[PDB]
Amino acid sequence: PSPNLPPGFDFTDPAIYAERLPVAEFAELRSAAPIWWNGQDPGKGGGFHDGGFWAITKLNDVKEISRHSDVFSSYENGVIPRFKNDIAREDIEVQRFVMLNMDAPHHTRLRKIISRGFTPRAVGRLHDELQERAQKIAAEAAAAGSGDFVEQVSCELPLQAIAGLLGVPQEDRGKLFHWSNEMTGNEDPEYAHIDPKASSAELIGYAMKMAEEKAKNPADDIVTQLIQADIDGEKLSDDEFGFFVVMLAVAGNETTRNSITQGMMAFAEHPDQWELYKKVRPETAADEIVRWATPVTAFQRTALRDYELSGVQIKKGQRVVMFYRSANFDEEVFQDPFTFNILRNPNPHVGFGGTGAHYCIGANLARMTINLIFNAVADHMPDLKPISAPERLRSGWLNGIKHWQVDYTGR
Ligand code: HEM
Ligand SMILES: COc1ccc(-c2ccncc2)cc1
Ligand SMILES: [Cl-]
Ligand SMILES: [Cl-]
Ligand SMILES: [Cl-]
Ligand SMILES: [Cl-]
Ligand SMILES: [Cl-]
Repeated sequence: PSPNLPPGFDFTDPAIYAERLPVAEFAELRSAAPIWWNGQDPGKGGGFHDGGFWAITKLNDVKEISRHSDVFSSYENGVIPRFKNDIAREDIEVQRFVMLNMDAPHHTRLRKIISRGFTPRAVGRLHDELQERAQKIAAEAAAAGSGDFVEQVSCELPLQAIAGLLGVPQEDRGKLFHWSNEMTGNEDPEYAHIDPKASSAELIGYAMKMAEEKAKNPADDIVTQLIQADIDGEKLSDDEFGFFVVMLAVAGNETTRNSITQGMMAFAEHPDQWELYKKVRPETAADEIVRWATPVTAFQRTALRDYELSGVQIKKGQRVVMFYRSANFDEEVFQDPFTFNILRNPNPHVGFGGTGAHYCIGANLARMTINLIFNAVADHMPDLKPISAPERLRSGWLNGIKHWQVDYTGR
């Protein structure tokens, strides 16, 4: 039988996510139609005009699609499954200039080069400065007494991690943070005036100036490694560095922010886990927070050929949308998925995507950011208590929290 969903329900409808996560609806698909055609009416496809997509709700199917990038393309339609309904096709395709929306072999070459920026050593070199910054963030928020946890706790450390990785001098971090904040959320009325196109252009201009400067004066950052030729002359051109910086400014910011906000929401809802976190400070917490938060609800692929997936014939040209928010609560993979368990180990969540060519290169930087900020929160505001309900972001594919009023002193 067909799944018990309202007629015309669209799992990428931003109007849903402005209010809630459609948890019951995803669970109904997993039970009754784990691969399900999500029809979309004319003009209501969020920028795609193909009649709908296949909703992918099971973790094993998300992994299969993610591993078979030879069939399931990121380039063909990009990986973001929802824009404003009137977005020009050319503005979707301009996103093919970042690694996330490339197929092999172009993706292979870029990822090999960019690897230089995300070596364990390079990320580990940011540990002590990010730890110092996390403690300062939490101390300053606790001193304010109460306020918006998103803005006073969750927001700054992911941005400082971007700045430290790129070696952005302190006097430039204000403008870098502004550009990065202008990239996300434009379907929400609170951000109706942001201009991601103009921000991206300014960022490219800034980043190409930086590439030209750092080739003269190599510095203790990843930039020197990215633009230095190897034995075979491989390196980012200045404009490719520009597109990488756009990608980093975009990717490195609000998904980690939202994991922090939603991790602390989870702790407010599960006091025994908060008590246990404060005592043991287990770094397994970061992965359970990312599973619980699933900051990217969904990314899509496009089939380059007919492909049979778990008994369903996907046709060439059709989109498949990987609902990480569903897969991360898959009863066949997780023991008690709706239990928040900061000791869950192993934790094979797909919050950073399915394993494969496009697996999040920032995963360990994200986990570090999360572990450092929650240690600082436990140190400086162990007794925080929510004051009022979170305000969610209107987005068809990002799970965002715009605002959350909290009493840091708990009294
Ligand atoms: C909790 C935070 C984060 C989440 C939930 C997350 C989520 C994801 C997901 C789901 C993908 C899969 C892309 C796909 O398969 O289509 C991805 C890829 C990517 N992430 Fe993240 N990410 C996070 C943090 C970061 C950070 C901090 C950075 C960099 C500073 C970053 C940079 C990237 C890049 C560049 C890719 C593309 C990799 C490629 O295409 O080869 N991400 N991320
Ligand atoms: C607003 O647009 C985007 C927002 C976030 C991402 C992202 C990709 C990979 N990892 C983390 C975040 C990409 C685009
Ligand atoms: Cl769509
Ligand atoms: Cl094309
Ligand atoms: Cl848009
Ligand atoms: Cl097949
Ligand atoms: Cl488990």
